[PDB]
Amino acid sequence: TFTTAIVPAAGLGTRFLPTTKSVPKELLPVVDTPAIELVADEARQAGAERLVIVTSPAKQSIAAYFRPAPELERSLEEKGKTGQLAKIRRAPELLEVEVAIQEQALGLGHAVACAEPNLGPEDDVVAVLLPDDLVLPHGILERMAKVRAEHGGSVLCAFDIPKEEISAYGVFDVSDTDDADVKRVHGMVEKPPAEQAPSTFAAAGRYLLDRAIFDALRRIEPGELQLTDAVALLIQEGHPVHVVVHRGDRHDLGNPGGFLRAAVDFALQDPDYGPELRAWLTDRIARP
Amino acid sequence: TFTTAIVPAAGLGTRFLPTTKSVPKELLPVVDTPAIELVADEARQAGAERLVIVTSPAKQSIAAYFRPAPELERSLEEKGKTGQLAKIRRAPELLEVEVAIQEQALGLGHAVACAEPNLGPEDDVVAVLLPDDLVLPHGILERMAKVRAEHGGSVLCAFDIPKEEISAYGVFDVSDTDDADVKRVHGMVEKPPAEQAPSTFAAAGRYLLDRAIFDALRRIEPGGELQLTDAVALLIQEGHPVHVVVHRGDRHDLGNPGGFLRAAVDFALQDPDYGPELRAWLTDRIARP
Ligand SMILES: [K+]
Ligand SMILES: [K+]
Repeated sequence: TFTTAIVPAAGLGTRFLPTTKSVPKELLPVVDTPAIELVADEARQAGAERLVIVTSPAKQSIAAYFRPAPELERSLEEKGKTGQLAKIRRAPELLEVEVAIQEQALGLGHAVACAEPNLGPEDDVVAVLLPDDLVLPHGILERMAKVRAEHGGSVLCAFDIPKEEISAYGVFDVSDTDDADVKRVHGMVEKPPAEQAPSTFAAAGRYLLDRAIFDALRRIEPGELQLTDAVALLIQEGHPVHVVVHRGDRHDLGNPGGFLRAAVDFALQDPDYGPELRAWLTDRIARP
Repeated sequence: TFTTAIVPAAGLGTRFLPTTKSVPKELLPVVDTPAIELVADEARQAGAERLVIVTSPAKQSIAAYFRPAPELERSLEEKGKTGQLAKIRRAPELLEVEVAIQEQALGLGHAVACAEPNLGPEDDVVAVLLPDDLVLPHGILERMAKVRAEHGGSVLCAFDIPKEEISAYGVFDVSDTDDADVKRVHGMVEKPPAEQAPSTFAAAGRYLLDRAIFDALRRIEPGGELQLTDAVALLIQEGHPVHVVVHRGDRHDLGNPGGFLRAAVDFALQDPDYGPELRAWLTDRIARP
């Protein structure tokens, strides 16, 4: 399977201004843990050995997150904070992390293209994880790998969303396969009204891209490089593209509202917070 | 009244690990805005002209937050994001900001004492705001300034907490004044059990300290930790007036992820961009594990 996962992390996160003026969006805590760690863990569990984070020069603190912190570790160990200590050791031990620095945030297609110098002869396919999407539980990339193994080519991800709730998404035009959760991708429609939606399958931020994507990204017309256009070009030129339908849960960290739903969902499942938080929420929602 | 506010911000925020390995606790967003902004804004609205942030070398980034971002401002203006532009211009425009470097987090008293080099002749009194306490609405420091005007000396802040729920706090030993929300401070008891708590007045993280505190912090015995309560006790013993104002409004505690989330939810429910959707989601969510 794939060994390299790419995380595009170039965008400011304008919905979290003013905080994202100074703090990388991908380091914001979900309860106590940054999304960059959550997606790094997902990638590792799907068998990534390497993570290529694409970011801006201002967001290099992301890199330092994945390096050991000797003094802090020694301090926690001396206080007997074994739980906090394990929690800080987790991210640095997940995988080999590299940062591809992109001077200007010019969109997702450009961010993926800037990862190409970090790839090697073994990278026939790369995983891509968008860090604003949490796809739960872990394992969507493993299902996508099964599809790559059977059909070759590239693999996308979809959420199954009713046509009347889908108009914020890219929506796949598809044909059936022998697996109910796997479709062949014919195209994508951006933000269709319900009556024009070609399917209930909404583009989700997980990919297994064949190396052919980099050539496709070089040959698309800018106007910012759209990854969808590069995928559309591959489909034109006969490259197989399938999509796996995620059936489980998801969170959207793209704006504070979605971010808070994720943090609350996770905090309610944690005994350090859950019971007291549940009691507080019960009363709080009964008043303005 | 006071012109300099001091914000102690030297501690890691060990309860927010692993995030605070890389992100200063005081930059974490409440919905979209960091605590450091919320306390700078409070301080400005109480008439501060200057902010002295006490932090470690590794957390100097807090300072950059208070510098303009011309390129970002331009890009927001060109997209017609006038709301977002206003939101990023706010913190740099609030007041003059300085940082005092405290290589080691030796505590609150140490932090306050490391701010003294940033004071000038006109700083007879300083405000101190702990960024983990949000005291709502704005205005507690103005109430404390009234007390300083009447009695001189130094002024603390308390929440009114039942004795069955107060044992996590420092608790004041007090006497009455002619104002029901103003007490004379005799002393403080650290984390009393309910039956030993001398009052229901729990120490909150707002202060108006007379300059005398620095000398007191120089004369008290170190742990090299410098306990601020020991410096205030020394002043009390030496006849320096110390009163406390009882906050009657709301509060949030950003000291741990649980109280942080309560703050963020409380604020998001009042924000039309998020409130209605969030409230409907919460309604369903709390009805299941
Ligand atoms: K962790
Ligand atoms: K999406």
